Amino acid sequence: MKESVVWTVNLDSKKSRAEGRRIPRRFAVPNVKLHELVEASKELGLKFRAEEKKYPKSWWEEGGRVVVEKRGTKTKLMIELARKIAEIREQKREQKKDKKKKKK
Repeated sequence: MKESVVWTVNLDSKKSRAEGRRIPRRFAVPNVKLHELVEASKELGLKFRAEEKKYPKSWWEEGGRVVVEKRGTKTKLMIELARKIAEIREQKREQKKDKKKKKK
């Protein structure tokens, strides 16, 4: 029973503070990917949420937005969001197209 707003650029180091970033680079993942934001919540099945506006509709990289449970927390929530999200990006680094499906 807690709600906190999270952004795609908020946990992105590639974007500047004006661009929409407000998280410490020490725990910020560049190129906010749905896989890191959504896959982290999938681990608990309930904690984060991501919804894109109908305006852009379809699938586009124009930017998205996510909402996570917590409420009362600020960057600390973002630090924790990066804690789970950083794993997913970190998981992508461990595996690559060569070792993703068929080995060569």
